[PDB]
Amino acid sequence: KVFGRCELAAAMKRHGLDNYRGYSLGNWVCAAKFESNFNTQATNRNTDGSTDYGILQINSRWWCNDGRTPGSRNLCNIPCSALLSSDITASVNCAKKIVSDGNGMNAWVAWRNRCKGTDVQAWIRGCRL
Ligand SMILES: [Cl-]
Ligand SMILES: [Cl-]
Ligand SMILES: [Cl-]
Ligand SMILES: [Cl-]
Ligand SMILES: [Cl-]
Ligand SMILES: [Cl-]
Ligand SMILES: [Cl-]
Ligand SMILES: [Cl-]
Ligand SMILES: [Cl-]
Ligand SMILES: [Cl-]
Ligand SMILES: [Cl-]
Ligand code: NA
Ligand code: NA
Repeated sequence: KVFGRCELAAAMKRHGLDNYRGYSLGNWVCAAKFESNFNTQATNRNTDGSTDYGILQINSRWWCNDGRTPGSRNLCNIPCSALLSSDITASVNCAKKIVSDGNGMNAWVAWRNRCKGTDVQAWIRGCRL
């Protein structure tokens, strides 16, 4: 599924990401835009041979099992394919674990490089939330 911007904002708010560990909703929408272009089916291979899955590009090195990432962990206890669902529940719940892991949203390289230090409230401007 390709979400609309405000559609995703609303779904992420429903699931309690608004100010989760202090990150306002615009941070999460910004991260999704640059990670997946709001497309749940996005996959991208990393240089280390791991793959990133779904709307928030969650990586198989640490977080999900895709059966082809040697020496990897599965800390969200989920098949990676479940992160491609039109239902974002598994992605959000896993993202909550990642962002609590010590480095905040800096875990998402696209957030650090494209969202951090910018006016992220722009990403939810005009949305009825
Ligand atoms: Cl929308
Ligand atoms: Cl957009
Ligand atoms: Cl914030
Ligand atoms: Cl915001
Ligand atoms: Cl790729
Ligand atoms: Cl497997
Ligand atoms: Cl694996
Ligand atoms: Cl393969
Ligand atoms: Cl594990
Ligand atoms: Cl959803
Ligand atoms: Cl933090
Ligand atoms: Na990416
Ligand atoms: Na894994």
